[PDB]
Amino acid sequence: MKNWKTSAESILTTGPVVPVIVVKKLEHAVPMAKALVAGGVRVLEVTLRTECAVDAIRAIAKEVPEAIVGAGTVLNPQQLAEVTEAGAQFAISPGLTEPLLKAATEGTIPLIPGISTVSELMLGMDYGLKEFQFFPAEANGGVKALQAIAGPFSQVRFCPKGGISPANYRDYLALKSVLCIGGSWLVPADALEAGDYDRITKLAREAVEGAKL
Amino acid sequence: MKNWKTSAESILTTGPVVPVIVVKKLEHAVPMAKALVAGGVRVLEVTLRTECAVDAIRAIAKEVPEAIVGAGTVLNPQQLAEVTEAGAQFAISPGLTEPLLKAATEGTIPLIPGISTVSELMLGMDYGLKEFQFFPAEANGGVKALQAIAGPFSQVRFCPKGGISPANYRDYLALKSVLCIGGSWLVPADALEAGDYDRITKLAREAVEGAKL
Amino acid sequence: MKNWKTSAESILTTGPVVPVIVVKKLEHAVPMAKALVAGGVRVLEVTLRTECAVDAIRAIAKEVPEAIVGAGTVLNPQQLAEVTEAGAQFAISPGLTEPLLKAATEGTIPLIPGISTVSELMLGMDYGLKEFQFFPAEANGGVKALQAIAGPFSQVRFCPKGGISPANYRDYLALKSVLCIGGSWLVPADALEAGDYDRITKLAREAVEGAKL
Repeated sequence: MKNWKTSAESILTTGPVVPVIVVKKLEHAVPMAKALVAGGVRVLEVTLRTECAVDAIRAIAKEVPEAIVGAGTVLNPQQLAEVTEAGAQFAISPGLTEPLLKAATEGTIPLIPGISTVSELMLGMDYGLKEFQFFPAEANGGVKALQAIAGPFSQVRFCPKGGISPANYRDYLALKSVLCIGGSWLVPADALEAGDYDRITKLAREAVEGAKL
Repeated sequence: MKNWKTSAESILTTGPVVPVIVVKKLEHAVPMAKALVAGGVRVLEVTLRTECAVDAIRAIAKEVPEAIVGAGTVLNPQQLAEVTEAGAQFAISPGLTEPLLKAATEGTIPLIPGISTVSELMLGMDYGLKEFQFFPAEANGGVKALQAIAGPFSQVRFCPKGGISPANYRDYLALKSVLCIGGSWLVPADALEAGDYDRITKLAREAVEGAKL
Repeated sequence: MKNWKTSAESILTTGPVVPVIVVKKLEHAVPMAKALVAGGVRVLEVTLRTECAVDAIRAIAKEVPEAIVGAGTVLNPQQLAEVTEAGAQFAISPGLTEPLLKAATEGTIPLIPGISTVSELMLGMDYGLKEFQFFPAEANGGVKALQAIAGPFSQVRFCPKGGISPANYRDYLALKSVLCIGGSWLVPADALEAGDYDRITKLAREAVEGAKL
């Protein structure tokens, strides 16, 4: 997009795993982001599912500048403008809509919207997008489904998310159309609340390592 | 909606089961609605799949005022206006479209549209809807798929329909996002053909009973 | 459509099988189209997946009067206008979008767009379409899924495509809503190189024959 400083592609090629974080206790946002970076993971998706989500993005955005923090669960222009003002570097949505796609493309940060069908993908392509999230990965039919959908579009790249785990993520990563995946196991809600940051750094390290081949 | 007397939520919380009725002979509409009410089921979805569907709705509307009669298979604004004039108290559609979503929200009765993807759900939410039908439930990937889709939306409630039976409906009912399900087995075409209204009342009773827990 | 000379229905009732052709070398377009016609197959879908796809359509369109050549993989109005100018008699898309449906319906050739959900089908019906492609057939849940989706729409007809083979195509053809299927096995990428057009004609013959009942 003529309006995006950083491309959606760069966001997804930074690493094989994008942690989908849920922050309960704002106080744990920064130490958490640092634990992940120490583990090799710098692209963080902070989902708008808690009251402090936006503040978490703003905090991380300024105290851990080495991290590329973004917003998750962006459902409409209002939230897009909100996380953009808070310092998010990218936004991810479980699905797409014209209003959201129109705000995104006129906005200043890349949006990587999720799709389940070829039509939704084509709608997204109508606005010039090439990077999408495949959601809910598993529910949509996993790897075989994605291969069927991706088939006709060589230039399109995806970030599968939904029911993906250490047990299956290499299966998605092995696809040509897949740049990375969305994993929510790098930050257990328990370890977060418990301030157990070493657990988090270990998970990230292993995630990254287990991605090779 | 500022234009809806009764909410879509009330329609779905009335009972765990919503029978999806197909009427081929107008003469059986009233005696059928009464059989279901006698069995504990008062929310009836009369699908626009037969020539007498609308007349069936109008008849039930006055012959059985204890029943909340609605229309099913509403595909466009024309049919919405039609069943609304005939006395339908609610409308259900296998899918959604902006023309239909706009029409419904300006209209006077609640529309509970079906969705299969997050994008379709988000389009529906753009018009303020919170109650949707999950169709075709099974074909879309059943309970696991619905859980994936529902996940990001705590305030949204569904009414799964499509391939649901006595054998699996408690699985859907057990979900927090599910208020009720669409069942088409309460009115066996035959039973009706053989005017076994007692068969119908028995099925309804059992359906309701088998829903507890 | 008031603007379409030939209907989308005629395109699909011409034969039980519509070959989805991939042409890499323009020199094989005409001899190939003739091989298929000799085998009984006259409706050809030349997919826009190679540089010479459009030239192949133009060549066949003028060289082989006994066939009905169309374009496949049409993703937007630009390509629709392009294949229309090249002589395509119909266009097929893996999905649908309002820009494409609007351009198509204002255009002069029938578009048979693919769908996976009821909503996408309803969007297509909003523009007056009745013939659709079911894609990706298998990935969407095959015959059971299609039956679920087709159910509420008696007037709608489909052309399943995606994972369909000589092993399952009669299963789809057996459905009342199905007029024909998209098969990509009538033209082996190999048969083209060695220039074994007889192999192609044999496959077409067998395809047609194996469709009876």
